[PDB]
Amino acid sequence: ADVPAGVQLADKQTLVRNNGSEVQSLDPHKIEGVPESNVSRDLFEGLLISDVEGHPSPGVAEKWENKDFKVWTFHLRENAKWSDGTPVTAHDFVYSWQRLADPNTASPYASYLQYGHIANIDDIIAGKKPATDLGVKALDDHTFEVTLSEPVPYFYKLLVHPSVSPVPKSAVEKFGDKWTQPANIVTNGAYKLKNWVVNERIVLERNPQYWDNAKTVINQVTYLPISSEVTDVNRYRSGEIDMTYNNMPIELFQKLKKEIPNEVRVDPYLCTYYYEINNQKAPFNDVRVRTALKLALDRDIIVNKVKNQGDLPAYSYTPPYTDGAKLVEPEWFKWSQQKRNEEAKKLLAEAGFTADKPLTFDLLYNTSDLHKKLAIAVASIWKKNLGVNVNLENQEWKTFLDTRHQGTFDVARAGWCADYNEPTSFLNTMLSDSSNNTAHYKSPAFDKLIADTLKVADDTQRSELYAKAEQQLDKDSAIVPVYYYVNARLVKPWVGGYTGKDPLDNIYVKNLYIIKH
Ligand SMILES: N[C@@H](CCCC[NH3+])C(=O)N[C@@H](CCCC[NH3+])C(=O)O
Ligand code: IUM
Ligand code: IUM
Ligand code: IUM
Ligand code: IUM
Ligand code: IUM
Ligand code: IUM
Ligand code: IUM
Repeated sequence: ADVPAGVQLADKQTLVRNNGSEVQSLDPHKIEGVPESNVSRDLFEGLLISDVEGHPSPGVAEKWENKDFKVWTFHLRENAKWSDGTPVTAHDFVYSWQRLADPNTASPYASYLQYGHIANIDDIIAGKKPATDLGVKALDDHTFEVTLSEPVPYFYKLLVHPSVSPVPKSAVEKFGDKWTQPANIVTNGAYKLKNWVVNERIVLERNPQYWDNAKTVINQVTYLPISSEVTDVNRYRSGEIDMTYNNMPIELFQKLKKEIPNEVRVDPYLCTYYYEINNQKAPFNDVRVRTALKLALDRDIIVNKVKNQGDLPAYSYTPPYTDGAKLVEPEWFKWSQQKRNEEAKKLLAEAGFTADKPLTFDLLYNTSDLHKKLAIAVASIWKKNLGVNVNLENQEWKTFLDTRHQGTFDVARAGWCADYNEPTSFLNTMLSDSSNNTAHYKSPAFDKLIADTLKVADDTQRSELYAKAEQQLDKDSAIVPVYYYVNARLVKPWVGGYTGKDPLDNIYVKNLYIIKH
């Protein structure tokens, strides 16, 4: 943290943040969501980290170089240490990326190594080669070298993600799946795990061995698992919570902006809200059915009438303001909603549905007041505009992600937030074989368009191919785009250090401080 001259600090430097739900895990190779990544950034530190404005910056690596965008060499700082006092070395990174790649780990982010194109990843994921064949090596204790199968100019931008953070081999091997318990865990970020009570709280405390510990100010941070956005706001205003989660309640948001405007933070955010269709299950394997659902949803009503928080109506998966995005707005987005409705009813009529034998299916969402209200509105709109019936179902966060990976569903609420600011952070998740692909979408034409983006050494061709890939996804109606997010949350006046400028929202509690009050 960089405390401004003249600022008076509180005697007690403690922070309480709401985290939306109970995390899937604290193991960097077993996580996939926002709540999980929020705690991971405080505990495990990879090669690079985001600074307070979101720029890729030095983490364990203090400097790095590349040869032809294919061989990347990272120089690790000599004083990087784990919470037990042992040095962080290049051997820790070799072990960790191999564990991520190994199919026996079954990481939801195994494909992150495919996105960065590390040598031999496809064969390792398929079981044809051992994980020790991965294109990474330690040249010495402080030098980590990565080899790619093709030139990737933006490779270093990927390295702030939790999936490529180091894990402690000795704890993993001795305790197996219990390595993350407080008595066994070892961490290398600014904080250490103090307490963990499932469905109550996660408490972290300063790690005195962290290399940049002299600049850390907050001594303790608590993360809570509150899924009701109303309850989060209530406990913030009562004084218990210093920072809410970034999901705001429809019941109170308008009033909050009038009552405490300076505490209501609303900033740009690279995420898309959509309804994920299970593309491999009838009758959702029929493009006429997917297209009807996509067109019949009224984005103006949802965005401006129901939520009214500043989100923008969506027509694509990748947000149009992503660095490198130059997307073409589909002609169906320009029509009236009436014209969209007629096209949708005609398509369902062609697919065999009638008044006596309508289309009926499930709409799954993760427990939340906001997602429930949005799903109710969508159900009503689809009933009125298209004559379809839906059954809403809620599931806890960890269970919800598992259901989507299994294909245990019909249609599901969904969000995707960028891991790095480049269109492939989104597009790579729709590749036929991606570990992040919960749409269960497989298109040879889509896969080829993305493969061609790193076969050219040019950005205009690259951006044009990304636009064509979005057109292919839209043509097939793989998903139902709803809105591009704004990042809305409440932050007390005494919490310093949060700029609102990072469009990925990669906060580190080591950068915050409590002003005397
Ligand atoms: N990109 C993921 C994490 C973003 C925080 C780290 N930058 C993300 O959006 N995860 C999703 C769940 C993934 C579902 C699989 N398709 C989320 O948190 O909703
Ligand atoms: O000194 U007093 O919260
Ligand atoms: O690396 U260039 O355009
Ligand atoms: O590698 U360039 O802007
Ligand atoms: O900031 U740019 O590619
Ligand atoms: O409808 U049903 O699974
Ligand atoms: O609090 U209510 O729906
Ligand atoms: O909490 U008083 O000064």
